[PDB]
Amino acid sequence: KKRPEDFKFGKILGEGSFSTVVLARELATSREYAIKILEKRHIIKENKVPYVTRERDVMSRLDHPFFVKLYFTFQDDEKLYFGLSYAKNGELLKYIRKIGSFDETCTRFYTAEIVSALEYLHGKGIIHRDLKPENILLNEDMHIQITDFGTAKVLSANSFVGTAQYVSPELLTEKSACKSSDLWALGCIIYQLVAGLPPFRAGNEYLIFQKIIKLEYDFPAAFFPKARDLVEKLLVLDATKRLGCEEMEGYGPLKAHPFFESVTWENLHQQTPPKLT
Ligand SMILES: O=C(N[C@@H](COc1ccc2[nH]c(=O)[nH]c2c1)c1ccccc1)c1cccn(Cc2ccc(F)c(F)c2)c1=O
Repeated sequence: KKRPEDFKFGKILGEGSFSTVVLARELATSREYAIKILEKRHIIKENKVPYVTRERDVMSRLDHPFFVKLYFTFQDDEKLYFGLSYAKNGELLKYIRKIGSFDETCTRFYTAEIVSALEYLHGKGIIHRDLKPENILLNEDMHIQITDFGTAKVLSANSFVGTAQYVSPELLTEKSACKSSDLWALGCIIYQLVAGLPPFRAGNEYLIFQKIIKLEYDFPAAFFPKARDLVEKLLVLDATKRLGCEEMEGYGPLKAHPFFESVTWENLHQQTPPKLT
């Protein structure tokens, strides 16, 4: 049974959807956690506060090596506290910024872990809706840990959530999001690992939505050819035609794409990740 003073609170790690996430070390153990802090004053009708407003949440307990996990809960007079996994190596976006772009072996390995993670998440009937490199964290061992910041939803129009660069055309034009929306976001992320920047770029968010809906993007000359082929099979306007979706026979043909030829799917979490250089 813990409380605020078993901990030293340190740097802010993230924010959003009514809460702050703070690095904290447990004094007895020296162990480090990311503590989501939520002010009780925020818990009202006009607000959708994540994880608290939900009758049923099966996300709270999500427990898989490629996702952030919940370790403990406690409260004080004004706030609630949720002890989450701390991903010591920060955001994948930070490595894309540091090294400019990833080589093919690193793109293949990290893309396969995101695919693996998605397969699991979608098999649990959950969709993320805001998948992007800022939400793909790296633990101390350099494996991914995906985080939700309030957009993930159990499948039982849809809320206008997400980040403009990664949002699907079906969310924009049909108000709908499905498993296949996170597969569109996976195509933007693969592009961004290879090219160094995401594929839909424009002067403002409205202009970026216009490029998404028209499929206006291009590949640099050096983009790895099998990766270009995979991205072309994910960035398809018709959501029922993306590789990986149920109507395309599911995750088997996505994992069987030539870009993943030397991948061993079964044990990615037990493989030593390639050095990022
Ligand atoms: O509470 C969970 N996530 C937090 C964010 O947690 C963070 C944020 C940054 C950090 N940096 C770091 O090192 N550790 C950090 C932890 C949240 C905040 C605000 C609203 C909603 C959620 C949270 C609680 C339980 C499980 N998961 C993982 C998850 C659930 C559903 C999904 F679809 C999914 F893809 C993943 C959480 O993200």
